Amino acid sequence: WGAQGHRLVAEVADARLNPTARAEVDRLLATEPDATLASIAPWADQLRAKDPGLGRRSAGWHYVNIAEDNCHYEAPKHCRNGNCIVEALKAQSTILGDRSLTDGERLQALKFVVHLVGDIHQPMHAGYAHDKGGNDFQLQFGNRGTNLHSLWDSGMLNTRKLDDAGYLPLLQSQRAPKLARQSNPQRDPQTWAEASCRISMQAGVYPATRKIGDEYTERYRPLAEAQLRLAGENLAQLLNRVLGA
Ligand SMILES: [Zn+2]
Ligand SMILES: [Zn+2]
Ligand SMILES: [Zn+2]
Repeated sequence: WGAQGHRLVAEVADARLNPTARAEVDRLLATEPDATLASIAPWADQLRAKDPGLGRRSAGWHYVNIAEDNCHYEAPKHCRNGNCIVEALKAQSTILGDRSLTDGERLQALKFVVHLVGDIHQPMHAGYAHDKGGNDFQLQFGNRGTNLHSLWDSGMLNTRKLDDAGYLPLLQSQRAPKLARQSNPQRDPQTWAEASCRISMQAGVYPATRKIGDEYTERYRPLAEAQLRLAGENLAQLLNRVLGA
């Protein structure tokens, strides 16, 4: 997602934390002046942008391209050296839960968990390796040149013309998604990546033309918005497992 998608995932999650995970999240956030679950949600993208070390080391952690293998994940093939979102989210979930670590270490792991639960629910972050998750599929959206990756990260969300305070209750108005009956932080990432991959491969998500507009938005923006709600609810369920147990 773009920044707004990441914030909205965190805002949906923040309201669903159990009292224990509430207190532990607040304790870790207070070690960074003015940090909220929403405000840190885009951080992993700004790091990858600007940081010559962790930014370069974590750039592959935002995605996993499994569409050519029909959305069947294999860690050795699709996540060499743990360099994809499935293994990165598993490892950062373990680090975040490790109460023997410093507040600094666990807050950084929280920033990755908040961001990556967002990104693992963005269909184009689990798509084709060969076109870089739709980045190479250039297309005209209304009168504006963009690409299929950007369309799903922010282009369709931007058409609502809502700030976070307007967009949040819209997402909360949806019927509740069915989650796993129990969080398994080591197994659920593969499930989520595969599900996001299957959406990238659904009929029409890759359009038959390179000029699209209102028809595409009206069909697929509701799916993007369902994915933000699902991501937010899965993030709360994970944080309640890792920090609220
Ligand atoms: Zn993102
Ligand atoms: Zn993206
Ligand atoms: Zn990202």
